[PDB]
Amino acid sequence: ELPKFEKNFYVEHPEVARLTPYEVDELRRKKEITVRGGDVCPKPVFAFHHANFPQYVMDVLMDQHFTEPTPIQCQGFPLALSGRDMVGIAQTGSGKTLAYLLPAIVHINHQPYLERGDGPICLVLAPTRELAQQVQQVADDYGKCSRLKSTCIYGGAPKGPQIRDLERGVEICIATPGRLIDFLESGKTNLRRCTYLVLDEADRMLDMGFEPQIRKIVDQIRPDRQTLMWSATWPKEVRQLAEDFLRDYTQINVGNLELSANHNILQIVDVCMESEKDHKLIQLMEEIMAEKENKTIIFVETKRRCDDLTRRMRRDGWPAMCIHGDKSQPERDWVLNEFRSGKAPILIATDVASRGLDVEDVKFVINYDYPNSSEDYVHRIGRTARSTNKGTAYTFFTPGNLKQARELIKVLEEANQAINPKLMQL
RNA sequence: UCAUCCA
Ligand SMILES: Nc1ncnc2c1ncn2[C@@H]1O[C@H](COP(=O)(O)OP(=O)(O)O)[C@@H](O)[C@H]1O
Ligand code: BEF
Ligand SMILES: [Mg+2]
Repeated sequence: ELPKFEKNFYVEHPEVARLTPYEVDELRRKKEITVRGGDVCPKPVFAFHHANFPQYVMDVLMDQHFTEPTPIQCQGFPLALSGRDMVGIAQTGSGKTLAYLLPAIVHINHQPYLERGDGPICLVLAPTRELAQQVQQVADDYGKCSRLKSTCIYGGAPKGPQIRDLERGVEICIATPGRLIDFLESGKTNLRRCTYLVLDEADRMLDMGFEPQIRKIVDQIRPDRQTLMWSATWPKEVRQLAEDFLRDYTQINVGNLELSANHNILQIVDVCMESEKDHKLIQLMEEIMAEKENKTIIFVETKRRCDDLTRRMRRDGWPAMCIHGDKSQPERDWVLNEFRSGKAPILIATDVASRGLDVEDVKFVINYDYPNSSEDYVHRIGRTARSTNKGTAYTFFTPGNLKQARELIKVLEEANQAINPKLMQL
């Protein structure tokens, strides 16, 4: 007794249709694409015009001076445009956002118009407020010359304007889970029209803190929806759990199937004692801040250490500001915007800034504290070397971090990085 | 630990 709908909007372009099985295999080999699943996977595309996006989307793309789709776009576009459930795993900074947003636009464009009272057609869930806001900004860039309406549903901002967006009608909603659950409970929106569901940073969204919130939301979406999950990491602990939210899905990987970092990052690991970190940070910042572009993110383990380090650095004269979950949302957005503009070129952060954020010209990531997992390491260092850029990561590793040493060495080896002998000694 | 509704 539910309304019928379509989700397959894909026809192979003739240039893709006429690829031989050998040419398709060589395309996947050269782009390091692996596909797994029960149904035959569509061939990868290799040019944007193979996707038959609307002309206004092509104009924004051709603006960006992208010369070709990234590997995850090459395989993700035709899978998503074909209406398939999918998990897309690809390196940080490799274009996963447009891999799900552009097929969302195509999906929306083929659905019946929104009538007053209708909820969103596309829902994208993200683990942090700033990431949700960033994704909405990308969506609006590509739907600017269309009649597509978006909103960002997230905590720490006034409800009024969000409620008015939902009441007027939005085709795409980007949300963090808490505020969305709030609005769903009180009937400020509903998911009766949601047929395209994206979990960005999906392995984070399926962790112990988020999974009950995600389950509460996704339980309200029709099971014949299309579900698309994306991340740079896919640890064993979330894999069978993810299948609770997927039907007849295909998994795409780019690069190594094990945990791996973006190979455009120069990864440096300094094995030292906890007491040596502050002196070594000052030495490092003295070298970094004498360079032309010096935009740097410094990651620490706790909100308290974030505050303490920022206070100490600002007193020593460094133009540093911090972002963490105990700051007000206006202060969080203000600090991130000053970092984006370069007015505050040093950002000190908890893991609130470890995933998804795409900031122009970050040249250095410093792990002042090694993170809680090697997956977090891969996301943190991926704040640099995004798109066709390189960058550097510098990590302080203490004997207290020993239990993480083996997994860190494997990541370094997979990325062809030089291994500090003091690290291998551990 | 860190995120994630405080109206
Ligand atoms: N085909 C492409 N070629 C080059 N750069 C791209 C392409 N697609 C997207 N980008 C850029 O790459 C950067 C990282 O994209 P993002 O979607 O944030 O990465 P991910 O989600 O994979 O970590 C963004 O600035 C985006 O504009
Ligand atoms: F993996 Be991208 F950094 F969101
Ligand atoms: Mg992303």
